Amino acid sequence: MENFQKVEKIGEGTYGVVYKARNKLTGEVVALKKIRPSTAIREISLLKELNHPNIVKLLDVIHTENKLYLVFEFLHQDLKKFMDASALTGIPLPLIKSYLFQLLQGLAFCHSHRVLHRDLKPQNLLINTEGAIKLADFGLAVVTLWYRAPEILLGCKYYSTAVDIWSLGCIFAEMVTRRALFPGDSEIDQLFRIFRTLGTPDEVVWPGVTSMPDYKPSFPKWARQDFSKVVPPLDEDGRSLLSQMLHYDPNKRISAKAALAHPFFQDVTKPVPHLRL
Ligand SMILES: COc1cccc(C(=O)c2sc(Nc3ccc(S(N)(=O)=O)cc3)nc2N)c1
Repeated sequence: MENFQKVEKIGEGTYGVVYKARNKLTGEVVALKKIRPSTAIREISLLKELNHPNIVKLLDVIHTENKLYLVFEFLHQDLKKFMDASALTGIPLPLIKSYLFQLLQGLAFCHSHRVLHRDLKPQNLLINTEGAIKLADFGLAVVTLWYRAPEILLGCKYYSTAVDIWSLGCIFAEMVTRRALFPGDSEIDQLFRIFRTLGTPDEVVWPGVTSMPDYKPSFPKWARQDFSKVVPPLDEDGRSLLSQMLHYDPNKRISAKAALAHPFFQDVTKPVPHLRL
């Protein structure tokens, strides 16, 4: 832009690059995403009116000279950085619980407004010094596949809100164990890592799975591993909730609204994180 002074590049998605920038006139500090369709533009408008404390605010949309700029409120750190910074000691359970609860509130909100995120990952979950966490970089209707729902990997053409619950479940597990749950480095490796842990799905647990676009009868048949080995440091309420967020059948997978009512959140609080900026 010309009305902006780039302070530094802070990220890059599969459609654009994001910079920390300052409004040369107002002096406000923002996150500016630069991207190099009636559906999109209107899909974006909807995003602008999507206001919730757990959703990064989209301030302005500027279309000029073969470039599309999205101006967002700036947050100081993403969850990936915070997790790395917390790798030696781990994020305290109360904070993990607070973050999960808040993200579920944000998803409950977008989902009730028929908005799907589609690409949740630690890098697009942003945190501030007051203990909040917000959903950022919504996806429109080397890329990381670690948080991709199985139905996407199996070729489903129509995503449902369940894909976001799956991604969030993977992130929840990662915050707890301090290791990515399914770190695949290809679509098939991602799929098979999921199968090796949760068991190769079949018609019993996932009606219709064998008729999905990319399903092959030749997939290996792995037995489901004991769930207590998956996220050991997690108590039973947490494990129960996670298992519901990771159901194979999108229709059995717990909703964000239902997840918010899970016993795991009975004692939820809002701790302040120790952030090094
Ligand atoms: C492809 O476009 C994207 C991708 C992901 C997020 C956003 C986005 O809206 C952002 S990023 C941000 N600040 C920030 C991010 C990471 C870090 S770090 N690495 O912890 O030092 C520090 C500050 N604020 C907003 N609002 C845009």
